[PDB]
Amino acid sequence: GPGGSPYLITGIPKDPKHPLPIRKDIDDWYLEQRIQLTLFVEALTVIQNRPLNDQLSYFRLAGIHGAPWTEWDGVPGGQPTGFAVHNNYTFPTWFRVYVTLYEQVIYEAMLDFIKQNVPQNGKADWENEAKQWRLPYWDFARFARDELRLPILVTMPMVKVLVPGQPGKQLSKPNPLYRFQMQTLMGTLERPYAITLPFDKCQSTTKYGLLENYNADVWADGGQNWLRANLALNEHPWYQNLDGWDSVPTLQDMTFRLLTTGGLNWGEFSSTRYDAPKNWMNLEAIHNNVHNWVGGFMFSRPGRHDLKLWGAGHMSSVPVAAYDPIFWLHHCNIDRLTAIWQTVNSGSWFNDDKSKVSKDDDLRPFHRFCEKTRKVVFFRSDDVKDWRSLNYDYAITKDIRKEISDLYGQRTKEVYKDFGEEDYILSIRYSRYALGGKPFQINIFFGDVDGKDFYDARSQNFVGSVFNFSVLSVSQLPARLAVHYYKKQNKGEVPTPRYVVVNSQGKAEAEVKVEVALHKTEGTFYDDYRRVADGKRAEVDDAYRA
Amino acid sequence: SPYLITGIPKDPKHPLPIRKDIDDWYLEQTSAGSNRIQLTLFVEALTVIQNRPLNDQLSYFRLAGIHGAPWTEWDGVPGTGFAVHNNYTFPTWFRVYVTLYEQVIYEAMLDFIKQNVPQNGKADWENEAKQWRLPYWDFARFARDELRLPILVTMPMVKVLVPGQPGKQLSKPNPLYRFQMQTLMGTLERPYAITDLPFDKCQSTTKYGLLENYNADVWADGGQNWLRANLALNEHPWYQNLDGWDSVPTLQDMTFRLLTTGGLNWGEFSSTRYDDAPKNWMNLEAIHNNVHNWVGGFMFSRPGRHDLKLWGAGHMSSVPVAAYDPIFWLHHCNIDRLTAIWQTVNSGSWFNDDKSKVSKDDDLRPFHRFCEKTRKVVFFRSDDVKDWRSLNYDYAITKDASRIRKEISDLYGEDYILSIRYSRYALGGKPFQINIFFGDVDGKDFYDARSQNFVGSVFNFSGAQQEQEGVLSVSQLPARLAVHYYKKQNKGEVPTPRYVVVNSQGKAEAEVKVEVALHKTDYRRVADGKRAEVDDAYRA
Ligand SMILES: [O-][O-]
Ligand SMILES: [Cu+2]
Ligand SMILES: [Cu+2]
Ligand SMILES: [Cu+2]
Repeated sequence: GPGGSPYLITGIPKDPKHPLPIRKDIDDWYLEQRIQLTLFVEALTVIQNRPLNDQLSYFRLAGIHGAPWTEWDGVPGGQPTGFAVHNNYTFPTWFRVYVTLYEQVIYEAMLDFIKQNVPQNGKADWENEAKQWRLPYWDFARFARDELRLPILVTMPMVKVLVPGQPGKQLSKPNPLYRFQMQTLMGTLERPYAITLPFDKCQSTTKYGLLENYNADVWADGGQNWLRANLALNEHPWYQNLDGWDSVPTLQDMTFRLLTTGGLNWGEFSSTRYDAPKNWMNLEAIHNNVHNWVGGFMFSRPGRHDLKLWGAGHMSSVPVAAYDPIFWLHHCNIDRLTAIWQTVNSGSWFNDDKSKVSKDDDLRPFHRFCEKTRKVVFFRSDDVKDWRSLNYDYAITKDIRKEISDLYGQRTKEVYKDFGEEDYILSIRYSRYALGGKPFQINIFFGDVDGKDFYDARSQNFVGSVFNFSVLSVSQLPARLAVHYYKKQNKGEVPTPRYVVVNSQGKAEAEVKVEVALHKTEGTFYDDYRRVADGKRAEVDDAYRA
Repeated sequence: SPYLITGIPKDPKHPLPIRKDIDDWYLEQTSAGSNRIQLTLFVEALTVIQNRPLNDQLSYFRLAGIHGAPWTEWDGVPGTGFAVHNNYTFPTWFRVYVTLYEQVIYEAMLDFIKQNVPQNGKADWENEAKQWRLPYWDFARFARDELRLPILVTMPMVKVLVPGQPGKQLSKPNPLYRFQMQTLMGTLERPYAITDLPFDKCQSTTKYGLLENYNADVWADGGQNWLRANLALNEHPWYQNLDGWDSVPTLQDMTFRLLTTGGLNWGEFSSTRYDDAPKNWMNLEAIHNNVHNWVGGFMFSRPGRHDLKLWGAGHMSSVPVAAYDPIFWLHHCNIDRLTAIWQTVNSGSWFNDDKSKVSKDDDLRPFHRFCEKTRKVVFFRSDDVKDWRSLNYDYAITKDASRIRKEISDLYGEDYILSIRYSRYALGGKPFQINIFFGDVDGKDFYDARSQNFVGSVFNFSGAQQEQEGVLSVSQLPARLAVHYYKKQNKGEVPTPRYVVVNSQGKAEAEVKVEVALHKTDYRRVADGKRAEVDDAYRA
């Protein structure tokens, strides 16, 4: 680390005046504001502007996750793969430490900002705010203040901040949560940091900004299509856009199921890794879909289209997702979901034969000082079982089942209530390597598939998607409402789930194996699943075949 | 002042330099090689101009302020805006305005060279400054299968040279991407503050970025939704999106028709103005008005439930603030170019008819020039800019008239047409959009090419209030292809045009009457249009 010593990750140091401060919902935090906003903007701006040799630079911190796969804090890189854990049971705990690192670095930069900028009269007051600040989370599954949305702050190119010593003075500055921008294309950074979808041709992170058939200089900064991201985040079955039907965002239904379903062991909950389908709704699968929906992954689509609903961006891409500032807010909420699930599943910690094996893994590259052995070591999962050992908390884990229902279950229950006491789910199992490491999206349909439109909620008969953000991998989709609509159109027949595997060119991959099945139970989930139909690959138009 | 507008001064090493297509120019600047000197000059000069203070009348703000809000003086002329809309001096007033912008930028380029270029490189940089002219945006040309905003306009940053540091290239905010002030424009010092659409709450110009039901802080900079603007620019009948149907962007057909239809007088060509025929209602200003709408967006909300949100408003749709968006000038550069083309193939038609004749001698306030006969400072008049080359610029397409009709055909190439006659003040001066349909109108979707049976639109670029007495506005739409499809689907029935008048809230203004008619080829009137009702939740 800096100074040639390991960087010890502690979380923000304990101050008895500041007992377990909470990580707040970033929309709530923003709306209530403004010293903490100022501190966060100014500190993160400094961190983003730090040199590439500075290991606490935003680029280097993002770089721990994936590309450009260099060392960090003396820990060799070049494994290509990054330090991040994906498709394994230490997914939640590796990221718990990662998110704490980011938060700690920000806090330390806040302290430096105060020392260099804040007059004597205000220093204790600014330090108090730095000490009470924690990294906000993005609640991707909560309705914004009828729909899910990206954080308000993320959709603002500029932000007004205080100017210490100039009371009332405010200045509008570039918002470091809107994008991460470098001084040149990331493909041309000094060795060994070059990033080399045309991500090499990006200077800034983008959401849905990268499309084929535009000048390559447009990719330098493809912009933040936050409206398109919001639309994706609100994915739901296609039939729900017809008159006479109510919609439910699939992401909120999934998250409510995740938090409320009992009986999963840690290995089931923690990861997509697969080595009963009812238990395949897992944290990592939901997190993977959100990555897709925020960033976009399709660069192109075959044929002629005036309205272009595709476009790719950093959040969909494992190697470069960590550069988008929303990455950290996303992972802060994944940490929060982990803490919530831990709270209502108190005994289920690396408790199954498969995850037990990974419990003791070093969470490289993150260092801590072991007090018992007097050695600098790597974090291990047990070190962060209690997130409060890192000196943060969440309001929801301060005391939880009613909160979960209030935040994530109202609309699902409101709409499910209109239909019979049955549940349906879709099980999805695939290999993350079926396209040679390349990402892909699995779309499921009930009924005939439009051979030129097999993509999203506007696609005829669309039920839902599973994103391969990249042993097998599993996910699960709600299917109850989509089955009801199908049955009403088909004399009560159970639909055959039809699936298309879509690549980044918007083309259907015919040799990617996906095991899809529909399962039914009597009774609603939020109050015995049997398989009722086997999936089948759908064919698409010849011009849309990979 | 007075600030004498002359165009860029003549230099014999630079004979009548052309205003280039901005995509061609951008590609020349960035592709031929690394010596992107004009690109650097334009970016650096426009940045300087944009950062000048409000009390500098050659600041970007004040130049844009000539057109509309905040309606102040300019060049000692007391300050509705100075801009001419809905009159036959529309092309000439703007010809001078675009020249002012070009000249101020050129002067700033010279200042940039004096400040930043070493003595030994001054001649090279001056040469490029003297060759540069304001590029035009060819809104009707297929971008290098679809019409598009300029490449450069869609780029948040642009790399520029640093004079004296070869290979010291540097990425800088692109002043063509947006105009950004340091504070919200509703809070500027008096008398400059901008105070239906929350433009007072913008710090930056935006395309489709203002939508209801988002936090107001989002409006400070609503972004540049250039993909959405491109979609609008490629407006065409709804049926062309059905499987098996080729599409043709209406804007290109309109532009082709404008340039190639013979026999218009100046009053017909120059303006939407109709002073109390239909074949001759395809005019320059109407096309220009639709392009404003398509670039900026004018609808702030939409009634009802919509997952996909295709609305959103922005500066270019709004008369009082459109000039702040840097693309405004590029648009107007092409409108000037279309005027020059039309003049070239209609060379006797210049304020030549008893309608436009009286406007010929209007002073084009606030623009000053030096009179050589009286040795006096006077206002520009239309006749002064009849030959645009007197302002020391040209266009490639008019520098060689010989092949102009083929060039027009290459770039932009029974009949049915739609005639549209409307009052700009049908909603007291507020903007609106006239959408025309063949067939049943969807009561919840009556907006654009995704709306069932949509055929085309006419945008009222306007913004206790009435029009000048005896004056209305006209536009024309192509309808041939749309009538073919409608007949094919409807047992050969000639469609009755159905129209909806949409306001900035996405609601239908049921009390607005517009004269819409369908004509067929000598065109005969074959059907009169009728307003269509929409859902009750969508009615104004
Ligand atoms: O996983 O980011
Ligand atoms: Cu992630
Ligand atoms: Cu105007
Ligand atoms: Cu205009």
